[PDB]
Amino acid sequence: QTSQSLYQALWNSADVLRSKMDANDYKSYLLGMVFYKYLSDKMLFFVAETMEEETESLDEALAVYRKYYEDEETHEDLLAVITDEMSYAIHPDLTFTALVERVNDGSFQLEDLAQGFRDIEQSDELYENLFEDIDLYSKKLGATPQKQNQTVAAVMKELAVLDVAGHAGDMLGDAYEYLIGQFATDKAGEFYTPQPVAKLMTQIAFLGREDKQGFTLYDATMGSGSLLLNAKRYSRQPQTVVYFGQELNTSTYNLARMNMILHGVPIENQFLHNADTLDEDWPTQEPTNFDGVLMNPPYSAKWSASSGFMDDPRFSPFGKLAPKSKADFAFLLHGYYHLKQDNGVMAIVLPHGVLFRGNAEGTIRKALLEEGAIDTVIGLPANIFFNTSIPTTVIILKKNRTNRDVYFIDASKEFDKGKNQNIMTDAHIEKILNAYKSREDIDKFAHLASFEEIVENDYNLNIPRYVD
Repeated sequence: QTSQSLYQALWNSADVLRSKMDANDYKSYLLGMVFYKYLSDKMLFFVAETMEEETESLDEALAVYRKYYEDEETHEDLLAVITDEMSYAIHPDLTFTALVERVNDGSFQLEDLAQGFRDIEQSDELYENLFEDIDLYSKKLGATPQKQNQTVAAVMKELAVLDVAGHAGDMLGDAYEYLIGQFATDKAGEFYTPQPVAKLMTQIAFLGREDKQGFTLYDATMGSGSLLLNAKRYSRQPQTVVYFGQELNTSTYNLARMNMILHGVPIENQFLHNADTLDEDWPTQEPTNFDGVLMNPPYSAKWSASSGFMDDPRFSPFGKLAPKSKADFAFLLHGYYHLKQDNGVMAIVLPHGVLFRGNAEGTIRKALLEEGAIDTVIGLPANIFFNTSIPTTVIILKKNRTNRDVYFIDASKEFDKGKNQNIMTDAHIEKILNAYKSREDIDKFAHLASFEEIVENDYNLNIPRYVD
């Protein structure tokens, strides 16, 4: 009925997996299998719809598909329409619906699902290697094949009942997002960005351009793509938003590809790259500058800081390179390098360090401030991220500003108590957004600092120096 209950049902459907392994282990099975069900259900409803024999009975849709699939007079045209529509076609017997029928017939063969995955992967480079993180024969599913088959089968049966295409509408997207978030709560690197925070960053990036078609959005440390996909709700032209994202972890990269497809992002509006954002700059081919940049880089990451980077356009303009031990600023300069000087807006959430640390970082901060790169500094409540309890900061950057002032907002107190965490509500986000739009001093909440004030603080941007 709702994304919440759809999320709950999808999560529960993996119960037979919770018994034999932890979340990090069954994560790929659940997320990948839900993804495949979506591709399969969507195709079937599409076939039935196109052949003017609309039925929300997937079993009936499969019957319709088989019928036209078997007729020489319709075979090739059917596949053409499917392929034109979604760039993939799945053999009738390999559809999730058909395999579940096998399960209930007592003839399900694990190899058929694998073949199904391959059907998709080989359909277009868009889907290649997508299911690689799934091992249907791992001992964790069971010691014997009958045990491995039985386990995967139990997941499919629970999954089979749930409606994900045809009516979930954009609910499936949110439900899938909830699943990813839930898996996030379970390391210390690239952390999941809490929805409230994602909303604030995205609303700021799109402010005044909600109707712009072809708005380009870039995240150089996208993770599961969850942050980027917030554009789907805050832009009024969601189907024309062009996404550019980069992720180093291949497994996470694949999850992001899935996330994009499940949020209905058109194939032509997806530009995802699997690589290290700091080593080789991407993209290099125009366009390289974007309307929006949203980033939540890896927490406490280190980087090369090779002397060679002082010849890199991304860092050379800023005096010194970010320290080997603190890649924070390197990620920020990389994002900034890719921000359009014409109205481009960038939001990046990082720990407070970059605001006050000295030496190299101080030098970079200073250079940034001299050209008015730092537009707004927002202090977030402590304990809102799942993998660290530290308070963080959302920094808003813009190029070519006339005013080199910095607007500080201390929102560390904007939160409600939650279950082992602090929660930010829409009202809290709205309060911050309202301050941001005004750039006005607000009692114990916000303060617009002039460049001279910044200078008298010796370029230190520690929030408490500006907001009471």
